[PDB]
Amino acid sequence: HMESADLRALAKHLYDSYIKSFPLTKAKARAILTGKTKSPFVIYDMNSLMMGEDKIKFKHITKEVAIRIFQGCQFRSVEAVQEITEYAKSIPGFVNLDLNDQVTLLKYGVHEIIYTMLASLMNKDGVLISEGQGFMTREFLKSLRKPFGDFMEPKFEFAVKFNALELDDSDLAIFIAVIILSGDRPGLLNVKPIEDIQDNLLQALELQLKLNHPESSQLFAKLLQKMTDLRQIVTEHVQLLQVIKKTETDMSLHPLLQEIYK
Amino acid sequence: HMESADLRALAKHLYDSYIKSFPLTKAKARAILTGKTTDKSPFVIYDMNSLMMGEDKIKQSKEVAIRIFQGCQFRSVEAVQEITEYAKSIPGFVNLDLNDQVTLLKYGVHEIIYTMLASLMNKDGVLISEGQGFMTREFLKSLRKPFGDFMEPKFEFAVKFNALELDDSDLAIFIAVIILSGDRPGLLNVKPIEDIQDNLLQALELQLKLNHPESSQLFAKLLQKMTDLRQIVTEHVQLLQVIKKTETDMSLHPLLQEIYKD
Ligand SMILES: O=C(O)c1ccc(-c2nn(C(=O)c3c(Cl)cccc3C(F)(F)F)c3cc(C(F)(F)F)ccc23)c(OCc2ccccc2)c1
Repeated sequence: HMESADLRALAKHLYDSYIKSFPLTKAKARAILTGKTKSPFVIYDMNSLMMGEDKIKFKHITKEVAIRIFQGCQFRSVEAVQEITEYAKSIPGFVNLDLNDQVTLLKYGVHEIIYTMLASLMNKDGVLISEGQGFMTREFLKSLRKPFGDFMEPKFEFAVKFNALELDDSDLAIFIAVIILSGDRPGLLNVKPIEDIQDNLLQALELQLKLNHPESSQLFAKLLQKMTDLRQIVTEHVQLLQVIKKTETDMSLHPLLQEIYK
Repeated sequence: HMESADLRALAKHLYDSYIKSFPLTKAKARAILTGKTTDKSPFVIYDMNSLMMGEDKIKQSKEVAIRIFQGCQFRSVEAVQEITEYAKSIPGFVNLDLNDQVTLLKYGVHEIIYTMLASLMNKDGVLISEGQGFMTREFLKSLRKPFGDFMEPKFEFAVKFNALELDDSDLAIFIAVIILSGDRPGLLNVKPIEDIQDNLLQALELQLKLNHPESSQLFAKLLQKMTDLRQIVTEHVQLLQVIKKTETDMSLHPLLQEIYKD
């Protein structure tokens, strides 16, 4: 199918583009979370939230507290969609696909990639925000009232499990490419070139994981099994939104904002 | 890690046990479905009267949709028994903590039933009663109330899964990999399960490479199918819950009830 030297070139191409498209890499996030430092501002309760938006002026959390935080997560997710969209254009073959197929792959893939990349910003105690300048504790997020408290905790539970695989940025760049090129998205017009690119990406990922994690047996297989966890959590997430949308009335934004966050 | 000769021994062990445990193999099912044989032709059920004739040829005071649905429960209980018997042959399974053995079976039997049901399916229907009968997809879809849509997601999965062109020797290892899943909820000792799955995954990877050398990345594509299995299981549980809250004429088998609790 492909020669070993071309797989390394494909892997290197993707790593370089992943560094340019995403501002906060996993490598940089890990330096912040471990204490291998400029200490980030910590949000662990209501009062520290107030000071953080005064001193750092977080653009997501600029109503009621639980709602503002929820809406802030939505604001950042929309920013991330544009970053993933730009990275997708760098995947060899992607821009040559039918234009409707490109849109379909991005529409159905962004939720899985956001959760994946969110794990890079998380440990068991909290999550980095605003390109790593702030840190919101898991306990503060989990203690939000009514449905918002239980909306936040599944992300951590997944992230803790995913991070135990100890992937680095060069591994993640290929993994994310593999997610985008999923030939089973509904409504695809020409599945064949999509699965051909994914076959290339899978070959590159398998060789990457063997060279970069030679002691970690069947890591390739284990990473692929996590695509089940992602799909399952994305479906749960959708059901959580519907329940919020059908119950919370204090959630109306400016109609232009509602449109941006469709 | 394992030596290549030990992986072939494990594949042969597993295929041998699969033949002993499951009386209706994919090889036998395909010979019946393909035809060109006068001694293995099934009786075809496509409407009420042919169902009437079927109980005379194949082999009561109830409704048809119920009768058929109850038939699927009875065969499901038999399948759980066959799958339980196969699992005991998987090296290391019976040595696990007793509660984990129960847990792996509780969550694994459905994913395996849907996998193996695909062997009995084509795009037009499914073999029944040890291959003596064949019930058309259209007839199943036309059953009333909630029962009409009970089978159709299974057909949808089978058409895609069957396009992988697996044979029984491949399926034997794949089924073993499903059972030894270390991410089942409530497992007590995840590590000894994952060590066994690591071995089974290595055996599956080498099996697929030798038996389908031209089918690039079949290993990865097959692992991506565990995502489709998980989702069909979830839909099915929700169909039963709706059935249980309306149909009282239906008792489930205690073995089935226990698997679905939680
Ligand atoms: O920088 C980034 O790459 C980034 C990426 C994502 C997110 C993020 N998305 N998100 C979702 O719920 C989600 C997902 Cl997981 C997927 C799709 C849609 C949404 C939704 F619904 F938001 F639209 C979160 C939930 C939590 C938690 F559950 F732990 F609290 C934490 C973070 C996220 C992100 O958070 C930045 C942020 C967090 C809190 C306040 C202000 C900003 C950064």
